[PDB]
Amino acid sequence: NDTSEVMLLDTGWEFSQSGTEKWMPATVPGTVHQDLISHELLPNPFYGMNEKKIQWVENEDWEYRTSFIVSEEQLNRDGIQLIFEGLDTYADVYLNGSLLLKADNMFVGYTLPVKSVLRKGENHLYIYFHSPIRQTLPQYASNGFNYPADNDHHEKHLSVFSRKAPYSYGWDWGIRMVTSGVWRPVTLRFYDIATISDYYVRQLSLTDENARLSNELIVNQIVPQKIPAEVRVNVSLNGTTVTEVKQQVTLQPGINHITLPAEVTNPVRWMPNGWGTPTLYDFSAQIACGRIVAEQSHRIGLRTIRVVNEKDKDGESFYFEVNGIPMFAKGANYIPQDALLPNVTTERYQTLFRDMKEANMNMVRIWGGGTYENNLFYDLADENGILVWQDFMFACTPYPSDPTFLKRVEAEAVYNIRRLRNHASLAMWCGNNEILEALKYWGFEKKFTPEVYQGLMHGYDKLFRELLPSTVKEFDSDRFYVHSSPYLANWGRPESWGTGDSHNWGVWYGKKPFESLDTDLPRFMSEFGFQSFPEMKTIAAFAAPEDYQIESEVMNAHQKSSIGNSLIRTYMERDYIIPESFEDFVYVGLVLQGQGMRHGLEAHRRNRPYCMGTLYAQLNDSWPVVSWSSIDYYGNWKALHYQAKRAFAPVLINPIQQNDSLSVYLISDRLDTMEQMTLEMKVVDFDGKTLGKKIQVHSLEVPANTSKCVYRAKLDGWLTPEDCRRSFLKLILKDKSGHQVAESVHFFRKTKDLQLPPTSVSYQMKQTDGKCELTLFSSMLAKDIFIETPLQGARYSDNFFDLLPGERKKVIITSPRIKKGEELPVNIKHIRETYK
Ligand SMILES: OC[C@H]1CN[C@H](O)[C@@H](O)[C@@H]1O
Ligand SMILES: [Br-]
Ligand SMILES: [Br-]
Ligand SMILES: [Br-]
Ligand SMILES: [Br-]
Ligand SMILES: [Br-]
Ligand SMILES: [Br-]
Ligand SMILES: [Br-]
Ligand SMILES: [Cl-]
Ligand SMILES: [Cl-]
Ligand SMILES: [Cl-]
Repeated sequence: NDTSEVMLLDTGWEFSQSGTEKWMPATVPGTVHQDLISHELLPNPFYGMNEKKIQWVENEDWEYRTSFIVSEEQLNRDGIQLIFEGLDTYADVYLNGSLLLKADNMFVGYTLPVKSVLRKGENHLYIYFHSPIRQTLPQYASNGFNYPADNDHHEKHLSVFSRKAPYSYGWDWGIRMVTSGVWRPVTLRFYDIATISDYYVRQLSLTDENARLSNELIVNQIVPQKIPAEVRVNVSLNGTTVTEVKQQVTLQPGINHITLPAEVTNPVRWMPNGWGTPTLYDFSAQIACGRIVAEQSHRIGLRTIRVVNEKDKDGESFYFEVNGIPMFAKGANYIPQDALLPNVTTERYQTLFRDMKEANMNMVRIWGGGTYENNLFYDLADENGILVWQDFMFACTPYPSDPTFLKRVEAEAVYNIRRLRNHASLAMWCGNNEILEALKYWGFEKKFTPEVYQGLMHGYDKLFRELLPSTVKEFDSDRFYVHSSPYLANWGRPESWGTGDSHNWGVWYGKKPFESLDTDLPRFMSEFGFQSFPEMKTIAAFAAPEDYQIESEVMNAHQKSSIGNSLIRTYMERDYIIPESFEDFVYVGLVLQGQGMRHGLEAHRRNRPYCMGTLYAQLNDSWPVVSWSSIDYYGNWKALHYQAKRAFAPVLINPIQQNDSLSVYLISDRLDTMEQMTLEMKVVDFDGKTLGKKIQVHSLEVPANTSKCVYRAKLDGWLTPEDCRRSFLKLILKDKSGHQVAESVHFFRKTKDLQLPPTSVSYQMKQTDGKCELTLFSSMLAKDIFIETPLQGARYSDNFFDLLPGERKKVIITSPRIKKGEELPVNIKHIRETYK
């Protein structure tokens, strides 16, 4: 780094309910809710009916205080800067009798010059958080109408007035915890001469032969004199200098703009997950005043990302081109990982990225009702090769567009754009989630006067068609912006499906069968989804045995969608026998969500290039709840996660059966063509015996980045209705020499129509520290087996798979909490067991 010193204001904090004069220890970064919980002043907010029991917190004001020492020597540094990375939300900040700041935007980092107010010895920092509810009640009263924000779970929809995480007020998968606090870190920096307020590595061009960069620095000089300095940029890879440039300047008091070109010959490109290595250069800029007074570095990925959104014969395309190659996007919508943001640990972020990488994903949407994520989130996306689609934090309701609200939004857009624009992973900006769809199709025209509706339509344009796009054009001029997701397509209107991106909620809200995903195709799927109850160990975190019915108060409850638990039963009944026990119903509901959802994922990939991506709703959960998530709050992979992994495999054999006939497609996202390939298939009954003979299709090629049909056959004359109920299709793809590159299994009937034999999955266990190895055997098919353990967060090599007749299967379960001796409890479930 440089000669500055940083003091972390992360200890010795206390908090108070205002007007009580009672102080208790606090943890910062943190939240009022966690501080109370930690003194047993709230029940577990996630347990039972306890949501209503914690609401009172949002009606109180909350105070925070800390003290720190400053030395005579520190006070003699040229400048001293206090930085709040995050204040939630209406925060009056006092230091040593000075009001430093009236903060009003959760999404903004505040940098404050404090030398002239600090004192040798003890220094006293106090922060007063006004209730976001009481702060905005007068605002609402003056408004004359209630914004149609159905996700804001209160009679008055105050959320829209505050630049605060929309989901904190509730959501259709979320608990209401309208929290407050110092949500990101506080630092004091003691420094000489200047600081680097911004360092932007702007890529000018990239070819195989050369990368041209422009290093753009904003330097804030704090002393009264003009100061000769040399600006230096070092570009290194893996600890070795690649290129180095320097510039003489004389820094003036105040802001200085410094621009140094640099080039990297024969650059090593950053590639997305599945296409190579996510190579990151180290770019370091230093200010040297004959000592390095200031330094700032960024990890930089050298790549092009173009979003192609052009009129074509099919409507309007919507796809991503990476390093000149169209890349079919495979991923999911990401939501905040906790009701209480500072509770989400480094480990939890690293684990989530591991989950995305291991599921073969190359894209995550940071959906617009959460937060602009922390720097760590983006750093991990950079180093895992995952593209980031970044919504601005507007979701599902129109918002105000008065001048002072828009000045607030402008502050947050400039802050986060400059914060995020150096990440290799950042791929596009999206003005909002679902707001134009909402304005057009959600029945507002009957909920408000014409003049108010006109006001809302004009407000939409001010923010999402003017302010936000101009801010991106200014500060991130080479990145794509689109005003809303979905921008035109609506799920109820087939005429619009060829136009940009879709949120197909035909499945779920429109009750369409999963098979509808085969015919109802988008140019890009930015949302589609299906709910499930999480597994029992998670339920046991939030419900009691008495509450084990699909619509008791508690489940209902932990159901926040406008049609809920009943829909899960409705869909289940189409394809499965509904089990009589709750635990069995939970198991099949996981299998259900997995099988139906992967059917869509497959349909989207199969239909490339018409469709160029699929991002399911949703990756993750913020609390224990029944949701569209593929990984529950405790990090347990649902069926859907293993199925998404399978559906996103770089090479996939996709058998698709419709109108009593089978097609097999070979789908590849590899960058190289596969030549001289052999598809081989056979029908095997549930006892292990082959029906007929092996079918072989030789001489197959799988070109890079294509989906292609290689086999078709009518069922009639091949299999009888009886066989379709009592066998499966095994499929394998192999190269010239017989090496297997891909396999699949196909069933010819719905699971409820299968004549599944009673059967026992036996296993042998070899348990050590951290590790559990199981070998599973069944003489007969066991359908969609779930290997269930009580260890929260335990990870599995595979799970939610069919255990084929006779064919042994190795599964490894890992967890730091696995001890040698202490045999891991294991419960193996499968479909036939769920009914008599
Ligand atoms: O109700 C399910 C989803 C519909 N689309 C929204 O963007 C998302 O936040 C919702 O959870
Ligand atoms: Br200062
Ligand atoms: Br400053
Ligand atoms: Br200047
Ligand atoms: Br990829
Ligand atoms: Br952070
Ligand atoms: Br626009
Ligand atoms: Br069929
Ligand atoms: Cl960065
Ligand atoms: Cl009105
Ligand atoms: Cl099928």
